Parts: sequence; structure tokens; C-alpha cells
Amino acid sequence: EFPDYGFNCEFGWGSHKTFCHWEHDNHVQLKWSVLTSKTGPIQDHTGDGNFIYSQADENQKGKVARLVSPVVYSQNSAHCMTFWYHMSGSHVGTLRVKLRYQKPEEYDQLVWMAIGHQGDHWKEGRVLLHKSLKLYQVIFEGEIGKGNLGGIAVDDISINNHISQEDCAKPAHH
Amino acid sequence: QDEFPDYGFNCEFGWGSHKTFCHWEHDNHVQLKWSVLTSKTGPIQDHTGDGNFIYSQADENQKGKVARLVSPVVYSQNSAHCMTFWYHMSGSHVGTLRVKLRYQKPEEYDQLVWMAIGHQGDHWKEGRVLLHKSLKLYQVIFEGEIGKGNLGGIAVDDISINNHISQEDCAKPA
Ligand SMILES: [Ca+2]
Ligand SMILES: [Ca+2]
Ligand SMILES: [Ca+2]
Ligand SMILES: [Ca+2]
Repeated sequence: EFPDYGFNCEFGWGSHKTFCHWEHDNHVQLKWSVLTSKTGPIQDHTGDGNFIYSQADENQKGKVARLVSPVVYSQNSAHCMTFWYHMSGSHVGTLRVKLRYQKPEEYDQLVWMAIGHQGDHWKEGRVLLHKSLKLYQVIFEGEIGKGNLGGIAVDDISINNHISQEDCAKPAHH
Repeated sequence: QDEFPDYGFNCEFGWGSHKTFCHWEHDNHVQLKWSVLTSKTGPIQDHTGDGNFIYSQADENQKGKVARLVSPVVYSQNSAHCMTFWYHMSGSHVGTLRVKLRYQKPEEYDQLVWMAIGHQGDHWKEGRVLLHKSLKLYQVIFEGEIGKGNLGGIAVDDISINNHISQEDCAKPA
């Protein structure tokens, strides 16, 4: 199959919500919720209904949640990170992917970003996890929008693919 | 006129036991056909969607024969379109992949516009072909020439017209 890197996450199934080996960042005010949704317009039909969610809420506007991956095995190969996201609504918020390094000190490098409405359906995002001797973790950062309908969903984060490096990158269409 | 791609041209080849060529058709004058496979195991899969794809197996006994899949008519009188697709060609003798434009009757002819021969890499790659503006209408052909390889084959997936790529960006090394 593929090596057990501990990196992938579907966020479980109906009788089991999980963040796998990912962790909530303790430098920010909110965290991502794991939902099981078998109703309404945002669902995980392929994976028995579980995803993470950052609800738009004018009262929480501009606070962030950050989910932080295990350290990426980045030394021999690059990886293509794929994930799915759902950002419907004009004030749904902002989703950023960052690479967190340790060594000058701990700092974040912005590599992917989607601001506001992206469409009324799930979309595929991809980010190349470049080869690097300097070690890093991946961060999914949800910034709460002012809308009062919906929010940012993310699901099915994976490096289990054989996608060429040059074609990996799939930015947000805004 | 302007929504034709989603009427059978754009094709992911279905999902699970829904195996489909959308509105693409087998050329019947030719000996072999492409097959739709469901992603189960092995290194060739539509991993990111858990989806289907098309495949032309290498087989030394059919070396040099072709399977030909023929698109619906492209409406090209008013504009060019960027067609993107994915392909997987691993093995020195995996065969040859050709994209042709078959211009409409009378005075039908086939114009070759994209060809890959032999080993391209152990991973999915993205092809791009600019479907030029033309008064004479045409169909796109995906043509798989059987390699003499004993393992593997040419896989293709996720053919689409993407009108947000400009003509200069409708190209590899990009
Ligand atoms: Ca899921
Ligand atoms: Ca899913
Ligand atoms: Ca597919
Ligand atoms: Ca795919």
C-alpha cells in the first residue's frame, strides 16, 4: 500500500470522531470541530459523514483555529498533499495552509489560501510538501468569517497518491 | 454553445460501479477499446476521488494496434478551449498516447496535436492541449497504442475543458 506516515485523516466515521495524529494549536483562540453530517448541503458521502468545520459567526469574527500535523517525512521525497474544502457563502471566512518550521525559531510559511466564496460544492486543493532537510509540520488555519450561514469545511487530508511534483500544486480559484 | 463541456465532454469516467465514458464513443473501425476501471489496488488509481479511470493494457500480442475514444463535437467557431487531462505511462514499453482532432465530414481528417511515447514516470501527469478556434468542427480523439510491455498500460482520467486557463498558460512547462 503506502508507508504509515501517520499524516492522513478522514476524521473518523459515525461512531468515532477523531483528529488522527493532528493536534490543536495552543497559540490561538478556537479549534476546528469534527462534525458527523448526514444532512444539509455539506456532507462526506464517500467517508461516512465526518469532516472538520469552522462555523462563520459574526461574534467570533477573525479569530483562528489551527490544526497542526505530525512532522512531515520530507528528507528523501516530496509529497503531494491533497485535501477537500467547502467554502460557500460570501462571508464564509478564510482558509490558509502553512508550513511551520522550527529553526531559526518557530515560524509559519503561507503556501495556500482561499478567501471568501469558492463555490457551492466540495473542491480539491493540493499543496506540494517539498523535500527539505529542515523539518516542518503542516497547519490548516481557519479564520472565522462574519457570515451567519455555513462556514469552512475541510476533509480527507492525504499524501496517499502518485502525483508528479510539477503538477501537484492546485491553488484556490481565489 | 457555451455550456457544451458539461453535456458529455468533461469526463471523470464515473464513480464505483457507475462506469461511464460520458458522451465519448469508441471508434468501431479499430480493433481495441479503452476500458473503465474502478480504483481498488495497485499504484494506478484515481486516489484523490476514489474514482474511475480509463486504461489500455500493454500486451505484446496486440503491439501497435490502437484503442480510440472519440469525443462529442467541440464547438470551436467562436473560441479556443484549454483541454486538461491526466495520464499515467509507466514502463519503457507501456505504449504510445496520442491526442488527435478529427475534423468533421466532408473531407474528414485527423490532426495529431499531442503524443507521448513510452515511459513518462511512475506517477500521474497532467496534459494540456489548446483546442483552437475553427470554422470546421472537430472531435477530440484519445488514442492508445498498445505497447509490447508485459506489465501495466496507459491510463487516462479527468478530461476537461477549463476556460480559466489562457491560451499561453494552456501548455506544459508552465
Ligand atoms: Ca471524512
Ligand atoms: Ca469524501
Ligand atoms: Ca476519475
Ligand atoms: Ca484524480
